[PDB]
Amino acid sequence: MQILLANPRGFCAGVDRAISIVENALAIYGAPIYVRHEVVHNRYVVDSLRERGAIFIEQISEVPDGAILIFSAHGVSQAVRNEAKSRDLTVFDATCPLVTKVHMEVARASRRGEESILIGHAGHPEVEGTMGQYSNPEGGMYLVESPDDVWKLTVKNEEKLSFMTQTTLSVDDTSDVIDALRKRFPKIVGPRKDDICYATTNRQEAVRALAEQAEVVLVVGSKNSSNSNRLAELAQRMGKRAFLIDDAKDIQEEWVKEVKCVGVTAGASAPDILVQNVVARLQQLGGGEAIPLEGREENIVFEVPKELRV
Amino acid sequence: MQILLANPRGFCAGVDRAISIVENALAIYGAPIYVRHEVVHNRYVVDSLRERGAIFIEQISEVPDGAILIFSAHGVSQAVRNEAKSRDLTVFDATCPLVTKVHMEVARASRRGEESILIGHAGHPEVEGTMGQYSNPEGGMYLVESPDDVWKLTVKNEEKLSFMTQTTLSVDDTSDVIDALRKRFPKIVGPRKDDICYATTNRQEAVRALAEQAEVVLVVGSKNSSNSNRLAELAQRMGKRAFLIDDAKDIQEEWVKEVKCVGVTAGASAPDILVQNVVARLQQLGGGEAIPLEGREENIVFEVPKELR
Ligand SMILES: CC(CO)CCOP(=O)(O)OP(=O)(O)O
Ligand SMILES: CC(CO)CCOP(=O)(O)OP(=O)(O)O
Ligand code: SF4
Ligand code: SF4
Repeated sequence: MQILLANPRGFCAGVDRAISIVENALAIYGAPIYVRHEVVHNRYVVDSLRERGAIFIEQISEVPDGAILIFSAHGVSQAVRNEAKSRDLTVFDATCPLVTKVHMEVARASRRGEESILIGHAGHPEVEGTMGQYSNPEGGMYLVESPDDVWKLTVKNEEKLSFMTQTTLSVDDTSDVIDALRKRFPKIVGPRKDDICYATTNRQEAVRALAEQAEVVLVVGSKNSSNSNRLAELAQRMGKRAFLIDDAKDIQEEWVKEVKCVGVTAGASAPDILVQNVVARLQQLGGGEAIPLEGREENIVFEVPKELRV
Repeated sequence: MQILLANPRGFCAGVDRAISIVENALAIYGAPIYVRHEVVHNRYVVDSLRERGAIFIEQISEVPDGAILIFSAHGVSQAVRNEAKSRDLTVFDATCPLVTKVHMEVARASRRGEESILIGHAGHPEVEGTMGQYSNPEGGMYLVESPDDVWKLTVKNEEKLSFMTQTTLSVDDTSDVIDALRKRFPKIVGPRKDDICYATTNRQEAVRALAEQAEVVLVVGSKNSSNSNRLAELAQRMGKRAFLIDDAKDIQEEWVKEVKCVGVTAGASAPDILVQNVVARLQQLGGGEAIPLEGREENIVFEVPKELR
């Protein structure tokens, strides 16, 4: 059985930074270090940080005065940020810069009292945070998840409209939504394409090339990871059997029995060691040496704040 | 005399990457290493690289077959790139990712035969490289440097128009140009704001804060550095005397005599050691300890290609 590895895969610049922010805070200040919501959506990472003293909380009110608090890479609303600022706490913002970029545009629109439309999935922490950057009653902030949502959306002044997007969406599906938005609101303004980050675009591109060769595609990632789910869905929609797994232990013999070519990739929040273990498991299941596919080279890095340098 | 230092200042992610690309290529393949155009617009850096064996040229003709060629951080046209590929040359691209981003948009408009307008300064290498990404005769690629240029521009089809900008422009001036573009061509499409990079925006914001405190501003940067010139220009427009200098030796006493507050900053292509030397000179001229102003923390880094690490 041939094992192919998607490229790129795994850790993105934002996730590497966020994890290091927590690890260094713990290394420099010791336990406990409080973190608002999972720093990244990966159970292995979250379990590891908890084992080292990190305490994940739901609300800032749970954090004691004088403590160190970290905001997750997905971002937080202005209400959350301001609350933490008024508190006697040392705060480190692990929000990815690529998410912060979208936040600033939303705050700008709210400032001008002009309505904005966010393309994203309700309930996701990044959506909560981005929608949370808008607070002008005279304007408006709306969420759409599909063309159907656009088709039924009502706006106060479509003459002054702008749109933004979640950073981990399906490139193809988002294209459909944008097309619907421009047909419905011809004067709507936005970025050249969307706010889907380089990492999401690249990983979906890479899994597309992977799915063309592999019969089965394994995507290392947690159930609550948006970008990881998109990787698995893309493969499935291409007609291949795809599985979203947290680690090698989740692999069932039945999945790869008689399979001649199995592909493996990982969401932006999944550590490379998980992939290494998956490869090891597949090999004892008949797989050979893992073959990395040729892929677009990524060179972006986001440094942790100077204070947390180690 | 009080010495203030702007923040951020100096090296950006693209410049640091580009210089490392040349340094690494010299260590790996040895001299000589050909580089198309000054890797970054800084005399000190360029002079030093010549030392280690780097040879800077403007045309691919100047480069012998079998040689290693590196494109500068400013970028190159498709014509140059293809001319280099048609030759038996080993190529490494030090173009900054933020410049490449603009290139890709121009190529897209070219492939669709749809016109594009670039806001920038004629003759600059980045402008030549970006304009050089357009090759479809059906459409068009036009350069505008001011609102007046916009007022006199006519296109084939303004219903399918888009714009891009140089990465090192004056934030304020570019705003004026875009306002003109939108009034002239109401259906024009572009980014949310412009293509001016984070480094340029941050250094201009920082020099603005520096100038509101300093009577005189010294900008460390070479004459041909676009972004560096914009820093001195900004301070000057604020009514302060500002000088663009390559090093401490260029400082003329009269500039800071009896001056109570002098500010120092550096363009994106100027090494920190130059700033340290400038501060040292100001101190022997009566200045005290250099005080860093509070500023936007930058955290972006661009890695060199694995092939050169
Ligand atoms: C922090 C982000 C959002 O940009 C992505 C990184 O991966 P996850 O940690 O799994 O987050 P998401 O579920 O939003 O893809
Ligand atoms: C490579 C660029 C253009 O993005 C900027 C870095 O600074 P310089 O090397 O001085 O180049 P420029 O004159 O274009 O500002
Ligand atoms: S997936 Fe994209 S936006 Fe989200 S942390 Fe990673 S790099 Fe940043
Ligand atoms: S000034 Fe901006 S675009 Fe030019 S090299 Fe630096 S970071 Fe890149």
